Amino acid sequence: ASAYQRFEPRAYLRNNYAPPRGDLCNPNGVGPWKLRCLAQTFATGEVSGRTLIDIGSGPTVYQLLSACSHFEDITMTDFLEVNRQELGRWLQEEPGAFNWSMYSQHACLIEGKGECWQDKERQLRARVKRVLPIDVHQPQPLGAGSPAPLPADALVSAFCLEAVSPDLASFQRALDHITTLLRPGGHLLLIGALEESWYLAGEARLTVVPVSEEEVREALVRSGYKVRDLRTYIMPAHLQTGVDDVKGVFFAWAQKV
Amino acid sequence: PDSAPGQAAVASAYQRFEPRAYLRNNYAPPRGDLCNPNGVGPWKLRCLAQTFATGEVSGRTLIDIGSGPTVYQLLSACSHFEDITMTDFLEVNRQELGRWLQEEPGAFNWSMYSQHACLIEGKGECWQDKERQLRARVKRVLPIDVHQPQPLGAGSPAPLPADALVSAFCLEAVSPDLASFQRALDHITTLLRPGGHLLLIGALEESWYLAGEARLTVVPVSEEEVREALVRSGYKVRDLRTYIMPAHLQTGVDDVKGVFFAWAQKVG
Ligand SMILES: Nc1ncnc2c1ncn2[C@@H]1O[C@H](CSCC[C@H](N)C(=O)O)[C@@H](O)[C@H]1O
Ligand SMILES: Nc1ncnc2c1ncn2[C@@H]1O[C@H](CSCC[C@H](N)C(=O)O)[C@@H](O)[C@H]1O
Ligand SMILES: Nc1ccc2ncccc2c1
Ligand SMILES: Nc1ccc2ncccc2c1
Repeated sequence: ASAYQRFEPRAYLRNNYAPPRGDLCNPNGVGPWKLRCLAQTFATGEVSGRTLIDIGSGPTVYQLLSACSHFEDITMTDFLEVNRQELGRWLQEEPGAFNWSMYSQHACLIEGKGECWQDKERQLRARVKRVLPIDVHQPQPLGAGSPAPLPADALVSAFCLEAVSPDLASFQRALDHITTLLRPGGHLLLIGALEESWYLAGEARLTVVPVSEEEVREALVRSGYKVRDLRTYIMPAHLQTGVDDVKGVFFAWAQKV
Repeated sequence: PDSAPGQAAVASAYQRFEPRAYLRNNYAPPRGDLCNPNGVGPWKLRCLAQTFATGEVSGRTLIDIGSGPTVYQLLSACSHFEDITMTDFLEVNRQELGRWLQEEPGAFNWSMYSQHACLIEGKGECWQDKERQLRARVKRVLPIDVHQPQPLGAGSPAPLPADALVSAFCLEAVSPDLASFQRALDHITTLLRPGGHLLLIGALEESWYLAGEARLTVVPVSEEEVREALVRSGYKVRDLRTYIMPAHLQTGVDDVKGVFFAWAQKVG
């Protein structure tokens, strides 16, 4: 765990969200795939409500671009202060903010509603009410008197759980922990690395539990979800860059029962 | 009577035309605000996009008539033509384009327009790809004078005759009056092959617009005057639509009351 105290936000953003993995121009890349999964799911009109919490946001906002038009109250979270500050810099249009515009643009493209990317960002910035500390290893990840409206109508979490868990069972428990934040009948969108064991964030080398699609499925079932959808993206050779050993990416749409 | 005097006045007036001020006036916000779907920028792009989306306007060669310092008018066109000719009377506009072609930072930024075009064409094309393709398909930037019987001159570089023409806010902006406008339409029609297409966009009932120090005189035209001229020139009008300029978009940079878009096909 303590490895996360060397985690450099800018290095992680560079490693994953700048070219080559950050090139959205190629439709077969991982960036467009992730956005596509997010957009298609909300376009169904079945993931809706008032409040949403993003679990382990890190310094990234892309995972909420499509979500933001279905939820008026959004809570972003991370274990690290540096990440929350990086988020704050973008949410407040402060200096040095990461440029997410290509992603906003592509979400607008994919969604096909004719929306300009600036409106999309305006709405996202406006519906994120708070950026809060969080530790999924804790039975109450948000703590006791959290400002976050609970229970949430929906959850999003991308590349958090497996990346904070030494093994399957720890992964399963963290899942159990965040699931308590979710209202019954609510929805979870879970995104994560498949069969990954490490990734780099500057000086930080993080351990990851290698999970499979079937393991992810079973974990959700054991937690009280019906899996509405689970798709896999296989990482092409050209996006295997030395920043990690991720083999593929899973997308899960789960509904708490 | 005789065309020299007015054409002389026009040529004289454009010696003061400032591309940057014009770019700022029409293509930066508020008129350059692509977020409001009711705005004129989105309408113009939408007219182009929808027309090319029919699949009915295709071929090898396209000529843009009176390009000025702008490229937006070719964003949807560029996927349908291998060879694109851009053109203008003023060297300064041609250099402006040269600055965009070379992908210089000093160039005017059209990326909002590229993105919006990508957005409305609905193929999930990224804007850098659209731009890269426009830059590849523009084979030449030429001097042009629409008042000349041979607008491009004698033995021009352009592959003649073209399969399609585009022209935005040129003819009316350089014609002291209607007969001048008609003659200009007639002159550019000689560049188009029979059965070919002209996409014509322009200001309605405009008598002046500003380009820095230069204050240019425009012949005020109606939709019906536009239609008749096209018929008069040997076209069938396939589409003619009108945008009424919203009050909030009348900014003192001109007295334009509306914009027209004509899709016309040359009889032959
Ligand atoms: N014990 C813990 N509980 C909850 N989140 C944690 C955690 N330890 C580390 N994290 C956060 O988990 C994130 C993994 S990477 C950020 C993923 C981001 N959501 C995106 O989609 O790319 C990091 O931000 C990290 O700081
Ligand atoms: N005699 C002439 N023949 C052809 N084009 C001319 C001309 N005199 C001026 N022009 C060009 O007509 C343009 C009018 S402004 C329109 C520019 C651009 N097509 C747009 O859509 O914004 C200017 O670029 C001007 O220099
Ligand atoms: N460790 C990570 C985090 C995010 C990713 N997104 C796409 C592909 C691989 C990824 C690895
Ligand atoms: N003189 C001009 C040139 C371009 C325009 N585009 C939209 C509206 C008015 C316009 C006037």
